[PDB]
Amino acid sequence: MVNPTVFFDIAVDGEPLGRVSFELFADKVPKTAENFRALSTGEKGFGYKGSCFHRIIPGFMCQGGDFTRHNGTGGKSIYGEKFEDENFILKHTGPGILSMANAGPNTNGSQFFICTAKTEWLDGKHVVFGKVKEGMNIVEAMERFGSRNGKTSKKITIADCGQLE
Ligand SMILES: Cn1nnc(CN(Cc2ccc(N)cc2)C(=O)NCC(=O)N2CCC[C@@H]2c2ccccc2Br)n1
Repeated sequence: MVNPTVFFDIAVDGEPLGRVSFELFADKVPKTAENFRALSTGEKGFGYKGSCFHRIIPGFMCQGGDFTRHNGTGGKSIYGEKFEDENFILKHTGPGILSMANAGPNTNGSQFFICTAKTEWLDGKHVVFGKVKEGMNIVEAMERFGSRNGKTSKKITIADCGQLE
C-alpha cells in the first residue's frame, strides 16, 4: 500500500555528515526494492552498515554497496550472489535516482548508485528502484569528495542504516 523508506547516516573520515533517506519503488520493482531494504536493515546477517562509497564522479553519480570487497568487485544480494534484472520500467530521470550497478545482463547483487545528473544512457540496462526523499543536500556534500576517475579524497561510509517507520 505504501512504499518503504530507508535511511543512510553518512560519515566522512569517521565524522558524521548527515542522513539520506530513500523511497523504494516496491510498487513497481518489488524484488529489487526488497533486496535493498533488507541489506539496509541487516536482517539477513549482512548488508550495508559500515560499507563505503568506493567511486564518486562529481556531476555523474555516487556508487557503493560493495560490503564484501570494499572496491567495486564484490557484494551479494539476499537471493544469492546475483539476481536478474527485474524490469526496466523506471528511467534515470535526474538527480536523486537510485539504481543497480551491474556487470552484464542479470548480474545484480548489492552494488547501487545514486545519480547526481540525468543519466538516460543507462535506461534499459540498469534497474531503477528508488529515489532520494530527504537529504539530497547530504548527497551533494558527499559528491564533493569524489574526483574525475572516481577515487574519493576522504573515506565515505554508511555509518548506520535501517528502515524508517
Ligand atoms: C571499477 N569499478 N568500480 N565499481 C565497479 C562495479 N561495477 C561492476 C559490478 C557491479 C555490480 C556487481 N554486482 C558486480 C560488479 C560497475 O561499476 N559497473 C558499472 C556500473 O554499474 N555503473 C553504474 C553507474 C556507474 C557505473 C558505470 C556505468 C556505465 C558507464 C560507466 C560507469 Br562508471 N567497478
